Amino acid sequence: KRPPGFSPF
Repeated sequence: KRPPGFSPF
């Protein structure tokens, strides 16, 4: 769902 390169947590 979230975009590419999303940070952890």
